[PDB]
Amino acid sequence: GEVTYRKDIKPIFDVRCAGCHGADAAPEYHAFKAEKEKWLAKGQGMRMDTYSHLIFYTAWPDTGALMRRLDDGKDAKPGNMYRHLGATEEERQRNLAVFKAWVGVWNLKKWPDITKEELNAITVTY
Ligand code: HEM
Ligand SMILES: C[As](C)(=O)[O-]
Ligand SMILES: [Zn+2]
Ligand SMILES: [Zn+2]
Ligand SMILES: [Zn+2]
Repeated sequence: GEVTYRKDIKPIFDVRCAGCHGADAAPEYHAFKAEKEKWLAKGQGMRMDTYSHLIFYTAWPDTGALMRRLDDGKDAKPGNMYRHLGATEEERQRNLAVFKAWVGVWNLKKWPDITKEELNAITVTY
């Protein structure tokens, strides 16, 4: 039943996200932030193509980022990565629904403003 990285997220990510967040992307977040021009010039972001690399953007250290960037916006600006979830709105919604199940709670808050109880709700099953 339960939605997991191996069964449900990685198949989507490998198609829709790894083009700019895999082998050609910055090896880590701060690697990107320190030399953005290098990566941006190739249309690349930072590595998210492994489970440990992706959960970085959920509870800690970059808490809420995956939730913020994939948000469909229901002030209604979607996050700037939502478009990558599919070629039609129906596809985007279906795939967004898989990420919300995986993450647990769709918490958009940033690290300094989040509570331990809220952190507990981020499950992110492998
Ligand atoms: C559904 C697939 C994708 C997911 C889940 C995803 C996720 C993310 C997240 C969470 C961030 C923000 C990292 C941070 O906190 O700073 C990000 C940034 C970025 N993404 Fe993606 N992304 C996806 C697809 C793509 C694609 C296909 C491209 C290129 C065509 C791309 C290019 C970038 C770039 C250049 C950044 C860094 C600049 C920025 O913050 O906008 N992403 N992505
Ligand atoms: C959130 As920090 C310590 O990388 O500025
Ligand atoms: Zn940092
Ligand atoms: Zn971030
Ligand atoms: Zn795309």
